[PDB]
Amino acid sequence: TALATLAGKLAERVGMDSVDPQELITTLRQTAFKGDASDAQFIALLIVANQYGLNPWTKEIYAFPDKQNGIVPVVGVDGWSRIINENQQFDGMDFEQDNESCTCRIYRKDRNHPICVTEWMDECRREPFKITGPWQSHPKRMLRHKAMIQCARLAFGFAGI
Amino acid sequence: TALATLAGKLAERVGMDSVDPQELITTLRQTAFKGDASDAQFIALLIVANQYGLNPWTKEIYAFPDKQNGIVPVVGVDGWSRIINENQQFDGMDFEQDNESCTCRIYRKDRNHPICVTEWMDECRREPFKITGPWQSHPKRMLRHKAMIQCARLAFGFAGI
Amino acid sequence: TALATLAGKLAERVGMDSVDPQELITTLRQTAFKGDASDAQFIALLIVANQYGLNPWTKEIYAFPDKQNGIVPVVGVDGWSRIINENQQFDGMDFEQDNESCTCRIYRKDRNHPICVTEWMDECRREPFKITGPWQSHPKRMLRHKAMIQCARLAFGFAGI
Amino acid sequence: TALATLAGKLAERVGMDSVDPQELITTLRQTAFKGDASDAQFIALLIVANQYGLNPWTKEIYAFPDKQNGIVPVVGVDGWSRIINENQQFDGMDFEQDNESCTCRIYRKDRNHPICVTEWMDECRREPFKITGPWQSHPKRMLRHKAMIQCARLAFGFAGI
Amino acid sequence: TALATLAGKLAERVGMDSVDPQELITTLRQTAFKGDASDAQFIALLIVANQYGLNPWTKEIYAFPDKQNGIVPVVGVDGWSRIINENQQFDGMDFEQDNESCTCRIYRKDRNHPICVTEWMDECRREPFKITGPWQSHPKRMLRHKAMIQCARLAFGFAGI
DNA sequence: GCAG
DNA sequence: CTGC
DNA sequence: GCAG
DNA sequence: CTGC
DNA sequence: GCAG
DNA sequence: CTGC
DNA sequence: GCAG
DNA sequence: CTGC
DNA sequence: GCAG
DNA sequence: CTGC
Repeated sequence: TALATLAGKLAERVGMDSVDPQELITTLRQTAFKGDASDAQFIALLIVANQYGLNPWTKEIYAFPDKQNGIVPVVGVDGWSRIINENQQFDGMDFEQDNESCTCRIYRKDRNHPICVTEWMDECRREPFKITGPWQSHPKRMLRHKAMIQCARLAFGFAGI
Repeated sequence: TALATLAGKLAERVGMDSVDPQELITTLRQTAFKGDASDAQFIALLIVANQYGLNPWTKEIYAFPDKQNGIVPVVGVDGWSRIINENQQFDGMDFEQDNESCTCRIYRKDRNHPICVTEWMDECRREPFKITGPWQSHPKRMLRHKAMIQCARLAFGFAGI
Repeated sequence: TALATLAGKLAERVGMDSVDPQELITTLRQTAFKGDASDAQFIALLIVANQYGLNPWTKEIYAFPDKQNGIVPVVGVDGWSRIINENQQFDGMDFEQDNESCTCRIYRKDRNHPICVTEWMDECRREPFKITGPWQSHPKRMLRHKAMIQCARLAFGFAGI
Repeated sequence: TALATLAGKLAERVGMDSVDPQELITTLRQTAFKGDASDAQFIALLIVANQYGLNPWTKEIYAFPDKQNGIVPVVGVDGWSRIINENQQFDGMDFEQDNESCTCRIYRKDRNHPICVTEWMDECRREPFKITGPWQSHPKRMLRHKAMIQCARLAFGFAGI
Repeated sequence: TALATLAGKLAERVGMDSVDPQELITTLRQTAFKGDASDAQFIALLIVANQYGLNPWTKEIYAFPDKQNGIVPVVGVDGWSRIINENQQFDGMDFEQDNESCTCRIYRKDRNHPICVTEWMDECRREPFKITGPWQSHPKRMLRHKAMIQCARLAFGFAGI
């Protein structure tokens, strides 16, 4: 039942009145939950994403199905990129990199002291699946994503969201 | 049903009253979704593009059909080019390039510290399909597109859109 | 009974009216309480998390089932990251690390004297379970989490929350 | 009788109306009083914790059952960490440590003279139970907890709480 | 009779309406008076603690049953720690220690001259009972408690309480 | 990763 | 012209 | 740990 | 393409 | 002690 | 993947 | 003396 | 995992 | 003299 | 665990 009013209201938002809900629900469920996902897991992702204050369609927040029908949420690089950019006290940021590490420093206008975090590649890197992943094809970008996330967890966090 | 009122209303916007909807729907579906695409995937692209705040006809945002009838969205260089240009706090940008890297730095009026990102060609470049692509015929432009996108993800993101 | 109104109200918050509560309750219970958990233990986690002033869905606070049907609460790195960031008197922080220790110093605007704490790896590190954990794959990050928590216990604590 | 209205009111505080009180009371009793505890000992912990001005669910204050059905209260490191942090005259603190001692000095804004206390490990350390405790696995942290408590007993105490 | 209204009112202070008073009275009597104590001795401790201006539940003041049914009051280290900390004229304190003595000096804002007292271990120390006491396991702390008490008797006393 |  |  |  |  |  |  |  |  |  |  409830997924048909969600699919309908979302369609009505783009002016697409009177869709067949079943093919649309299925399409949308496989968009946010890539892979198999009970409707109970799909509606759980919608309420959890609202608790974080983040948008699932935009891929600001992911989730994957747990063993025994729970879910596991995962805030992405775009979720943290929202959180630091819609706060008025942010004052810019800078980075440093080499063959093995990345450093990221965040400044804010009210706080006198910048906050700085350093990440390390050989603990962040992942082995090839099975086969080729982004940790094989793009390593120097993939580490800089991780160092920004870890700094924004401390400089801002979820406080005020 | 709903695609015929979409095709009709869009036509009525250019003063083309009383079109035959079936040939127009087909034409329009193959414009935004290049290649085969269920109507459920086509109406999903319309609602997702509205969630990002971007226009599909203008190619600010693409999508491709997933395996098992989902979709995958892709914000293009014109989507980020909109997002940084319709924000009042943007204060210009500069670039640096060589045989192997591109750097892009974005300034904003309220933030004291510029934000700067660097991209690398030999991880961004793609192998020839099958046959000749833009990563064969235009490499020095194709990298500069990637470095602008990656910087605009951090300097602005989706915050306030 | 009471879990069905909780699951319902939470769904109504995301606009998902008239869900089947049983599959949703089960999904949600296994999200916050990973593993087996009586409904009496699940409702105990909800009231305890409110007493700390922290959110369970966001993983700011965990709990695990005790022997003889109690529970054990555990404030996480995101719980302390909230608490120091939603307080107006925080004035930034800095860190120091090596092969064996981490130091963290917290400043505040009203207090003249910074507060500083040091942690040590060979007492904080954990042995492999059974098999590979984060204390095997990520040690230099895992220690820095512990040193921030221990400092924030003294510089702020639960005073005013 | 009275425990069912306590369990009920606490549940009503998290919006969980109409719980079965018996499983909840049992769960809660085993949370605050770990181990066996008469209801008369459980309600005694609630009134004593109010006299100190501290919260039992948060583990700011513990108690254990006496021989002949009394109780013994124990203010924890988080109880003293509350008491020094919710007082306006606190002005920061500093520490010193070595192989055998810890010193802690507390400053306050109105008092001209700081107050300083020193603790010693070989009198504070405890022998292994029966088997491995925190006085085996974490000694350098476990002593620093004791030195802060002992200083805060003199610099603030219970005056004004 | 009177103990049931005391136990009741105290419970009503923590919101525990309609307790069985007999098990609660017994629990509370054995908390403040550890060991056997007539109800006449228990109500005598309550009125005497009010005359000193100190709280019995908090262990600011102890008592023990006399031979021939009197009582003996004993102000503790927390009773003196209250008395010097809730007085506005206190101006901090300092200590000196060695193998055999402890010195404590108290300053106050209105009085020009600090007051200083010295204690000695071999007269303060106690022999083992029967078996191991705090005068065996913690001697350097146990003496510093005695030197603070003796100084606070002269620098403040009960004047104005 | 989708640009020409 | 491609998507784990 | 989820990015391309 | 993965989750203790 | 619970993070990835 | 763990809790005296 | 109760912390992890 | 402990309390004279 | 009663603290842990 | 103690009180002349």
